[PDB]
Amino acid sequence: IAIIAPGGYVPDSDLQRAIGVLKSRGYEVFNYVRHERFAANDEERSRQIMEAATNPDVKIVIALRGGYGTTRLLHDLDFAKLAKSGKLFVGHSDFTVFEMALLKHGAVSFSGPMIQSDFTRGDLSAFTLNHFDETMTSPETSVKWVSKPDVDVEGTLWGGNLTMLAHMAGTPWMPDISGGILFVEDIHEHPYRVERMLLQLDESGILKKQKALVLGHFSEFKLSDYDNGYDFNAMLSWLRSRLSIPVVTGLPFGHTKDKVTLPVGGRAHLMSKAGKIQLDIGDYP
Amino acid sequence: TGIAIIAPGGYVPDSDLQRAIGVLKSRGYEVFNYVDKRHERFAANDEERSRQIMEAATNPDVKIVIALRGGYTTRLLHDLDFAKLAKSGKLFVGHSDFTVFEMALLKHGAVSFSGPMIQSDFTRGDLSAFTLNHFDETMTSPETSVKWVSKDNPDVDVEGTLWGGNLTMLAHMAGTPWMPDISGGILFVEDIHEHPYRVERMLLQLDESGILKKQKALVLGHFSEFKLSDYDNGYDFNAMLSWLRSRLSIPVVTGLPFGHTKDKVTLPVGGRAHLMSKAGKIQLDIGDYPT
Repeated sequence: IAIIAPGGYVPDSDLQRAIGVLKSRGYEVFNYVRHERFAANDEERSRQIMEAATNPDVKIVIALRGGYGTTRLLHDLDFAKLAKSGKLFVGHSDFTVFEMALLKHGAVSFSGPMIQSDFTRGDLSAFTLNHFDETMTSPETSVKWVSKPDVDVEGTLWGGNLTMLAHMAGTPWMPDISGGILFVEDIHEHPYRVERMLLQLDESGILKKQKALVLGHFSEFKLSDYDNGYDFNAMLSWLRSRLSIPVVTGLPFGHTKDKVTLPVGGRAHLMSKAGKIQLDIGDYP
Repeated sequence: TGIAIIAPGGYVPDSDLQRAIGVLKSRGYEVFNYVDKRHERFAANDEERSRQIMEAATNPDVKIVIALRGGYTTRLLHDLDFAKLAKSGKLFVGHSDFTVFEMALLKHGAVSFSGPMIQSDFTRGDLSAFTLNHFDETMTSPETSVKWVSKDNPDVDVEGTLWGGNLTMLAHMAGTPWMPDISGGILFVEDIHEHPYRVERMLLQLDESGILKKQKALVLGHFSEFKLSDYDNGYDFNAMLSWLRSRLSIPVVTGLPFGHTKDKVTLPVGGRAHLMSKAGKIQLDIGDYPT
């Protein structure tokens, strides 16, 4: 387990506290962790990820914080060597951009937890931590939840933070996934800002090529009387009419306490029967 | 001349609109109010808002078309006929979310104007003479020159097609067929409620997509109402601007008096701009746009 910092300033004592959480659950910890909001400069934050991908005693590379700064670390990095590194990169939020360029180079990543929140907090979630070690040590996963259409598609699983996905639009770092399953999560946004970013990927022609769209934990909004009925249900009804692909909700992944580790790059199996959803992902390192 | 009021995004209370029409009357213009139907957050449904744009562009007594609000246009890009709008000969003005409408017009070869709207430029009681006089001048004069004072800017002397608008709406256009393919132009951006890291992020999308590499110069408008903290550790607009100029290959010029501010200028999107910076003294002449 390697703890790199793509671009996040974290309190000094909380990281040392999260180290004990990693060691008390059986994991060899190797930390590679300042400049303004970032844990280092662009070249140093680029080098720490490169050196972490070369240490033989390293299997899992977990990001430190997912604020902003990983897009700066795209040209100074060699994602071709990162694909051959055989490492297990996990993370979310800003770190989603790094996992797209990996999938752009045919490398499977994991969209799961990070050290900033899922390991430094005193309100540890057994759901999040157990699903993490399960995805790391099991050849298959199964994501079942309770949902409030009939789908049964199979394709390449990919996705991540919605703001980062809208940020990847038009850039060479966006994976050209043909007929896959796309999941999205975000926080502190608005249903109209969520609909706006989803229309960017639809106008760009990405949503038309996919075979299913999954909605994750879109957390913590703020509505007013000016909305006049516009909410998450108003968008979802309008989005299911605009999009030609099915839209399934209830994915337990986002900026929440409870989250699952989603392999970005594996072969998924989305199923909607009668309110019981099930997502089986296979073939991932 | 004649003007038409359209609501491409949100709605405005009827009390404020009637006061805004009186201002356009006092300044000597014939108002044609197409705003009525009201649908949730928007002033009308997507099909009704689309029909109101096609109808105002066909009225022979209308010459200028102004947008009501700019708080979310994208929902009806396919309902509109921008080939019909480019031939309509109307002078569309607006900003904020209306930048989406102006990029598709420029994609078809139509010159629009990034300027004021009914929202907070004609409904406010603290009316701005700078905004209203610059707006009336661009509509009635073939040339507009903008001069401002901004320090630490490079000495440039470029000339190209002026285009751009809201930074969030432009980064939203990345990857979409509605993004204009301006080669060697002068791009300007502005935004509000955005931390400088959100500004650098959307600017990186325009750089990674290859848009900034083709332009001749990048002009920064007003980026107001920030919220920095101690966790920035010295990060602000200056630290972002210095990192942007080190990353970008084109010169970045700041100080453009345009944005969601009381005082703003009317910038003809699609015109022929002449950018000149003389170590603090910056001048922007604009031409080749319909009057």
